[PDB]
Amino acid sequence: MKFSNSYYAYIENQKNDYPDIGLERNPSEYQTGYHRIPNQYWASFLTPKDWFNLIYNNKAFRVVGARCTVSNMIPLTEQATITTFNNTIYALCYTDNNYETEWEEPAARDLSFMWREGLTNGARHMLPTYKHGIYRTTTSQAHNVFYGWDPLCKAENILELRPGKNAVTFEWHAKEEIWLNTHMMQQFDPTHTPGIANTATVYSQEIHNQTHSNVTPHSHLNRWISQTDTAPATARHWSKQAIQRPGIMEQQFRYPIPNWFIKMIPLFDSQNNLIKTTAQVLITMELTVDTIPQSLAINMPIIDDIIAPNHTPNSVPYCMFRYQPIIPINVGVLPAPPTKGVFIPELPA
Amino acid sequence: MKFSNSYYAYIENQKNDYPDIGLERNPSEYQTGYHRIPNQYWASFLTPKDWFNLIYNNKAFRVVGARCTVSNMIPLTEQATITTFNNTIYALCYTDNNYETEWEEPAARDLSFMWREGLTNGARHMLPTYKHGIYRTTTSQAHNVFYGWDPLCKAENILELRPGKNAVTFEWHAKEEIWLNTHMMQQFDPTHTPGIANTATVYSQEIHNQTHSNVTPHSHLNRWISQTDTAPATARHWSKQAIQRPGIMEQQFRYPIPNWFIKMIPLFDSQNNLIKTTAQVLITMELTVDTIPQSLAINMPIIDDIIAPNHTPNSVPYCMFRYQPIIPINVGVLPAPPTKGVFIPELPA
Amino acid sequence: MKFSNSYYAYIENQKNDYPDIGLERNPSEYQTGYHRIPNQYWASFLTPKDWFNLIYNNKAFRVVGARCTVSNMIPLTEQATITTFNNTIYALCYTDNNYETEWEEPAARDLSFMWREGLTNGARHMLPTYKHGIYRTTTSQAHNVFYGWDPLCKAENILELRPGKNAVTFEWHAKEEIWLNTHMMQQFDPTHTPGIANTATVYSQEIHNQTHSNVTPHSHLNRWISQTDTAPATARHWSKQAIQRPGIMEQQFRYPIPNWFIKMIPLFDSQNNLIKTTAQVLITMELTVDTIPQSLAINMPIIDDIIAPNHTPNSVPYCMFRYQPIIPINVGVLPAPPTKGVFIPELPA
Amino acid sequence: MKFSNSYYAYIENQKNDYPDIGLERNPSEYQTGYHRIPNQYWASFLTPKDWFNLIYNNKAFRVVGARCTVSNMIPLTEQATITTFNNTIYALCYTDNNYETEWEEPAARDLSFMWREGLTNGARHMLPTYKHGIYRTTTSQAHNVFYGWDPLCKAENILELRPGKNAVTFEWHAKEEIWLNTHMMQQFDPTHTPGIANTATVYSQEIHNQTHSNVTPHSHLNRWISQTDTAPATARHWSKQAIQRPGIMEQQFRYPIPNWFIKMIPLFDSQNNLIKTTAQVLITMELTVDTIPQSLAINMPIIDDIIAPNHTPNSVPYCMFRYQPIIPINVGVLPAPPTKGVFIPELPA
Repeated sequence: MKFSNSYYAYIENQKNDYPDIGLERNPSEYQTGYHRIPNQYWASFLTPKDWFNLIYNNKAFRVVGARCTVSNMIPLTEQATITTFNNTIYALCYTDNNYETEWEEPAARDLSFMWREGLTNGARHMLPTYKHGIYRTTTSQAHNVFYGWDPLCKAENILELRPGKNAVTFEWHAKEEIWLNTHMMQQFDPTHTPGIANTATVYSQEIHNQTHSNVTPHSHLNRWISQTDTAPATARHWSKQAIQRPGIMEQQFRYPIPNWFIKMIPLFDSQNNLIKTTAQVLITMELTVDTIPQSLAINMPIIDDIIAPNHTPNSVPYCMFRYQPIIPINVGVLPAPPTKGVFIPELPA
Repeated sequence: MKFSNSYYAYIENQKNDYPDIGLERNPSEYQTGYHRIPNQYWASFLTPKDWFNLIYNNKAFRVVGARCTVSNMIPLTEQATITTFNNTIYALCYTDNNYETEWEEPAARDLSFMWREGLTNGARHMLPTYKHGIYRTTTSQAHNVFYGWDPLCKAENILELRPGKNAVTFEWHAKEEIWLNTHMMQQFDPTHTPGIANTATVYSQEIHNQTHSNVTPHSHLNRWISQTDTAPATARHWSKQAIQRPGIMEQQFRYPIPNWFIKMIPLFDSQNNLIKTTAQVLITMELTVDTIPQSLAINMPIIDDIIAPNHTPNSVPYCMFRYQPIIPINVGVLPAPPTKGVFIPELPA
Repeated sequence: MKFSNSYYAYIENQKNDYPDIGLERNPSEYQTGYHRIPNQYWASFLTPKDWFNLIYNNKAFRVVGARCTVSNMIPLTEQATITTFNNTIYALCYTDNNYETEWEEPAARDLSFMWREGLTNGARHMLPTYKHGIYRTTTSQAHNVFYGWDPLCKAENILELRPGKNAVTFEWHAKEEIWLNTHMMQQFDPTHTPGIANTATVYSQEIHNQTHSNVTPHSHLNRWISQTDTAPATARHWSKQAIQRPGIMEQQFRYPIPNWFIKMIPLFDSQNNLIKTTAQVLITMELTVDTIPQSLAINMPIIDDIIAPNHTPNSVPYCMFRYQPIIPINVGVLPAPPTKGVFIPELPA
Repeated sequence: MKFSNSYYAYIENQKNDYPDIGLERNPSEYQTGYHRIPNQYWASFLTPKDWFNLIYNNKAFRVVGARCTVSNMIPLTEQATITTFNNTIYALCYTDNNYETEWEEPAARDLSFMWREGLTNGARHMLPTYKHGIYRTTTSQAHNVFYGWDPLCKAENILELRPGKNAVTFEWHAKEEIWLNTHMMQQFDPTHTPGIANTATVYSQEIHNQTHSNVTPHSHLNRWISQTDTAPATARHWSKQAIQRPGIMEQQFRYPIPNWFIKMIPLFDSQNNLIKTTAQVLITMELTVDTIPQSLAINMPIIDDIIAPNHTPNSVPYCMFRYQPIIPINVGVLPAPPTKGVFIPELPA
């Protein structure tokens, strides 16, 4: 099936604070001023009804592609009194298919779909900016200042978004078929069981929450650390939960969704000061997911606990994304990221 | 190549003891009365000569498909005096390709091929019945009583076996190529060896026994537990051998052989009592295995220790299935399930 | 791209010291007298400029095939006075595509490309001979003496190299696409990071050296030991670094480069003594590697630390092969074998 | 099926020591200097794996043809210091299809297939020479000196083998279909039984050994002695085991494999002394055997006791060739030569 969700966001022309000239830092970090379209987690693509349509009555699903269309550019200027006029300026759209930029920082209650007018809970929905860091290896003596990432170095690949009835599209296609079960629990072999020998036990990834889980996990490195790092057993990373529990191999994408960058063109005046030009944009996040319909030999539908909208007075409401918790299917790969699961029945001593 | 083995077994019409109405149990288990055709292990498909033909003079093999034909239905009634007459009744044949039913419990000396007349060691060869369990996740509050598995809910997929010259076929096709070596031992890299550095050592899965080993291992969950469960190090399942040693990844099937269910139609009298109708059936278990012939540069054939028929006076005879123990081939995946292996030469301190 | 390197080496007709007739040894080892063409590591195929052309300006590469042509056979006899005459004799060329022979022992500064005249640092470049070992499993009682490897048992597959303008070619083709990044470092997920939560850290395989690293790693067994061996936790192999850190799964070849065997025909006189016939051969090692060009959005090229030629007075010079150490790409598989890596920034407590 | 085995042997140019001029002997014997290719027994054609492939899973077999290709002639001269040069000389190859030469003397552990390099257990594999004997009948007064066998008398049928890339082929085709069972034991008629009347007993040729048994027995004369010789009962030959037990009539070949003769050309110097020229030759012994596959109605394969490799410390290893010892088939001819058999059950008084 295919999900499409539109909302309004704001972008600016913050200048690229090019790599620091001062004292050298091994992870040399700087602000690029480029806004990053949120395209990593499920909540960045799906409303709760989209998630329910995805999980309900389907036994497996796989992500086929993602797409974002930025359109209806309405530029705004403030005389620091808010003029809605600009014609010549444009936005810079760049897709990092080189995967040389840092992954998106986790969003804290993005919830851009409950407030689609551009004012999320009484605050302007300004897109998050990207802060780039330059990491050289420890042994090398290269100066990081020379290796600053800049899409203008690949300006032949930069698309521009003019104001008005114009649209710039970001596109991603899955180059691998990663089918995920919609059920959070599977059976063990009676001969190869963690419970009572020659008896049936079930492991279940508990209900948890999938709004902030990556649509493309791509956590391959975590599994590789335990395979390639020859540090002694007293090393710090061996006790880290990320290294210990990397995530299912058949669940991570080799070519995940890249970072999508958009930015108003920065302009400077005679006093070497950036003149600020904000713009409203209609962001249409679209996700394509292939599904296999579910045909279980039962009378009931598996509908409860899939979504749980939580709201308390004066607190920001939110709805959790969850999988089917009722019946285990013993074929397919568990979909949820590494989280504390349970065993049914509980293991003995 | 292709293996076919026929034998006679018996089935009944035990009623489906639908989910318990009484006190709720998280693994709500009940008897479905459905007989399960043994189709999981090697001994369910292969006689010792079939196993020897499979392993001898082949360097690799892969399971292509499995098939079971149930025919020559001879129904019997007992006046609790054994009438061999029934014409209208029929059997219910259902294949669980949804993989929502528990895996087959291990067979204790099934040995249905040494006694093919229907009387295994002076006991009627009645097929094993399936006891279904309903596992919901711990957190959910769903009542398991409503989620009882029943093929009559998918009665459009139920095939029927009439008595007489009739046949119902169960079919399974491998959707993945899982090639397994016929040799139980391989070499290490001299640069990446567990023994003496820059020296040759060999790991060998010992002779063991493969009669009860799954033809399609499908033990994927065991490897996933160590990748997704974020329980603390003191958790019970971390010390379980099943979790610690899951089995070779390249050895497990993603779409293994499903459970095949057959059942006489249950009938009830005025006193609400099941009237018992037993039937003899000719079961023809068939397995297709692709093989690559072996062309080693040696003078001897690797024939010993492949099968070891054990018989002691007054004890039930049995023959063990084993792989080629003589020469290691350093390419391909070891075939045997996780079992205590040896190193040649033994590792130093 | 495609790399070709020619050099001169020497081969002899050392007789096959067939399996020992004396006291039995479980790893029964003997000298076969067959010379083994060095074809396992990068330095066996690539000069430093070839390695730099491979790594520089490429973001990924995969090994497509390897080839060795042995030609210009000039046989020599010594009257133990060095006659360069022989016409009827020939060499025996055999490829072990059965993978039943031990892997090549690590070469100690092979460096056959700096001295291509046949005299490496004032020593004749005689090809290394193969010592074959017969490993049976511990439990079996088979005599290893009967299972000696000998290509004359497959003499229908032996190619012969006549002296003069003649050539015998060894060929290997990769049957799997194993793409490797040219960068030694990748980013972590902020949500699934070993460092500060919701913050960016990088794992980096340090610079190390890749001259002696396998062009086809094929270290699958090491990862399988932790999946199939059910020995108790106090077993010797559980603390071995090879078992603990097997290497990246997506990095090992299922069908690596086999051993290539060449040997002068052995001849014996009336006193049952081998008459020694040495021959000079022109060895042309050729490797085909597919590459994807690198198009990073940076101004600098990543050129330093890729190769570091080390020379000290009166010590044999050597050049190290290394990957790109400057910029991490978060897609693809790390290329280097298991070696002590670093984290940027360093992990906290 | 078809068996091919290659190995290296040595031949010389020993002069034909033409019939003795001295005192006359009725069996006038002399050395012809012609090397005889071993082509009479099973071990001259089959490795143990070839024998196992022949006997296992086959109920009958017949010898179709035999072939020997002598090639890769490398001549050697010793200055009684071992020169590998000769171009003009050649070998003389002659096939005795007249069957006028003595049959091959039994080989004492020929075992040329375990050591195929030309040095069998630290001794040069020189081919056995043929010593011809001239037998006239007792009554006749012909001088045997005039009837010396010499292929130069039929030099139009002599093939020559030049050194280098040249090959001379010996060929034999069976002109009769002699099918032999692979089972060493058969049933008797209850009406015509040596045991209890109207009861079942089995005669079994015991396991014994078939490495030195003729591939073509051709022992017709032994059976004819008891049919044509009218000597009195006190004659010496009536108590000989060869006459008493000739061998199965349906087992002997009327046109067996003839003697194959090869010889370096003899050359003489001014002092009437033979100048010795030894040559290495690649002997490729090939045997074609038709087989009928075995389809017994049993579960086990008949694999044990077929071959028994015997090795003791410091003693030359050897493997015995044997037939199927488990199940008697009551049709076909027993394959083994006359040897002490057993009866099951044992005969009463």
